[PDB]
Amino acid sequence: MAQNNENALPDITKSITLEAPIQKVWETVSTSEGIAKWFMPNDFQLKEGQEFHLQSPFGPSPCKVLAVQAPTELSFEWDTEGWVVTFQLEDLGEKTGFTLIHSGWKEPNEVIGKANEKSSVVRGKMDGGWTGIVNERLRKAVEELEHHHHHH
Repeated sequence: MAQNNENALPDITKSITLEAPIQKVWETVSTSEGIAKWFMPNDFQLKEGQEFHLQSPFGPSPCKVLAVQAPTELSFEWDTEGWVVTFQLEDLGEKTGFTLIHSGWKEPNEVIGKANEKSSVVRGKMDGGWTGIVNERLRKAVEELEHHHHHH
């Protein structure tokens, strides 16, 4: 717990190899449905810069894409706290290596702020959260879509 001080969600790297082709993972992390993860489907549009970020949205602001790279890299900013996530696609044979990158951008606070008031716990929760979420949720969205699966 000594490492956790001044977090607000810093750089978190995760990598998980999906049993799907690179094109299927790409649509899974570049379509409205896949990005929503079926957890509250938003009508997210893949734009190489949907909105630009300068100030911290005090007024209700949605998720905005920073830059979208052609079936290789994806970067978007979700202003709920300011979670900027970047996905990367590694070309493998028979499978695709998905690389998750999490970086929080807003005012560098020690805690995220409003979503949950704690830093160390939120960090630990994000570790376990992201690992489980990106693992099976991407894997399911690339192999199928949804039916009946309990996710945390």
